[PDB]
Amino acid sequence: VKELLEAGVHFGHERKRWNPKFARYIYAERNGIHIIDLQKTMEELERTFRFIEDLAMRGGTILFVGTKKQAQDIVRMEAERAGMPYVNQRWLGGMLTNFKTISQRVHRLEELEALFA
RNA sequence: GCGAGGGGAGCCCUAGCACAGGUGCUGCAUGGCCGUCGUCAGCUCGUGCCGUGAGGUGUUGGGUUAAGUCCCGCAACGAGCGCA
Ligand SMILES: [Mg+2]
Ligand SMILES: [Mg+2]
Ligand SMILES: [Mg+2]
Ligand SMILES: [Mg+2]
Ligand SMILES: [Mg+2]
Ligand SMILES: [Mg+2]
Ligand SMILES: [Mg+2]
Ligand SMILES: [Mg+2]
Repeated sequence: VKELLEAGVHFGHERKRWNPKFARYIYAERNGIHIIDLQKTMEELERTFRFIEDLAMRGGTILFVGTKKQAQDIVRMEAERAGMPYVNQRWLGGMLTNFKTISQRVHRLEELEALFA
């Protein structure tokens, strides 16, 4: 039961601050705000979830990234509640593209994890 | 070797020979050691990112220190010669 739970308080967002390539997903500009098409979210939802379903059961990994302040914390809840990785404070340059190197910092962390206890 | 002592074994001489010797020149052929900017807060590298490219970013910015000293930020994340 997704559906009207979306209308819940989760439809529409910003205004005249838009990217016009996002025009297809918009239902209207009621009250000078861009109300995003409720139901197209649903059509995008299943397709997405289906990719996650597949990815999940294949034992793969999602990386959760929310550094904007309202998401900061609700990201680290759900990611831990999924045993998945998350990036929370700052996205660093090349966490992915220079992974090997940024990894060496994980490597260092648990050398110091190893000198507290 | 001879029972009557001649054969360049050390050693020492003179006569030749290979050589020694040169604080003669070139610090603009050099090593090394030194002076010097300056004990000044700097100079870089790896990988990533940006640029057709030289290169850039990091090392800019805000605060702070004697200090590229530390801090906060940040397409950078770290490191090395320095600083201490
Ligand atoms: Mg950062
Ligand atoms: Mg000279
Ligand atoms: Mg010299
Ligand atoms: Mg001279
Ligand atoms: Mg290129
Ligand atoms: Mg330092
Ligand atoms: Mg300074
Ligand atoms: Mg010192």
